[PDB]
Amino acid sequence: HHWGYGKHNGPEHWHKDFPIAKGERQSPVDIDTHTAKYDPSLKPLSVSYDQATSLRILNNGHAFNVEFDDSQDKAVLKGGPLDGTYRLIQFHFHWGSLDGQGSEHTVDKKKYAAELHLVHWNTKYGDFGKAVQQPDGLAVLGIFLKVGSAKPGLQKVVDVLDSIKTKGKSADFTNFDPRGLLPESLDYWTYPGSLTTPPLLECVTWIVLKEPISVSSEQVLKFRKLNFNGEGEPEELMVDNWRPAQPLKNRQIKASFK
Ligand SMILES: C[C@H](CCC(=O)O)[C@H]1CC[C@H]2[C@@H]3[C@H](O)C[C@@H]4C[C@H](O)CC[C@]4(C)[C@H]3C[C@H](O)[C@]12C
Ligand SMILES: [Zn+2]
Repeated sequence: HHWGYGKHNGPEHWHKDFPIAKGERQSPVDIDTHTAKYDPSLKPLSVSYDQATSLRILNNGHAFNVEFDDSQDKAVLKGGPLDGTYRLIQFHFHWGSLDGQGSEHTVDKKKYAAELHLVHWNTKYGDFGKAVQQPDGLAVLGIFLKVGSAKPGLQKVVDVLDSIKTKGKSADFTNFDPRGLLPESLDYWTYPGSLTTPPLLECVTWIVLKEPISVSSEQVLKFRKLNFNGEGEPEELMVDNWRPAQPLKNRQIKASFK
């Protein structure tokens, strides 16, 4: 509960408060592209974000979260491996102190500079709190970031970060369109897993896009100016807020594409 990403409270320590950390379907994992099985029965993903209603952006001490109004079916994910309708509740990123690390999932052991998680919950469970207690409660759409050209749809996020530098700060963040964070292709890998921070609950259908988005060095540098700490405290830069790959155990990663 004082968990974090430091030497003394980072991922190797989490199991002491959250024993599920050593569970059978933990995330992230390495995606071995040459052992993932193409599944021609997997449907295309349906990302319906046209009516998304963003509300606020919050530094929670672990990442920054863009929150959405999820009291109606406004922005939803369907199709792919999913049965039913999953409502977008928030997105956040994980990133590194250096461009060669920061992603949680890896691809043939390659780490990307960051990873975007769009978090959705299965509406058949009524609310998010109930959903997280179900093995099929959440669908997280994971998108890799590499450093290159700027991502124009990211800039509105980058520019508000100065206003939420420290833990517990929030800012109004309305009318943000998450479609601007998607790559061209929706080809994906999918497997059953978990939340990647405590409480580490095993309630996630992971959908990880094959195609990374590119962001500029200036954009990711701005992520790295955030703070894990609260206002006025000694500065601890919010960097390397990622959990490393966990054992795949008895799971197969499926690919939507050959
Ligand atoms: C811990 C997990 C993020 C794991 C990850 O880094 O991918 C996140 C994703 C969605 C989060 C939840 C949702 O955003 C809704 C709630 C937001 C509140 O600010 C905290 C509780 C709240 C219930 C969150 C708890 C926790 O931070 C959740 C469950
Ligand atoms: Zn995450």
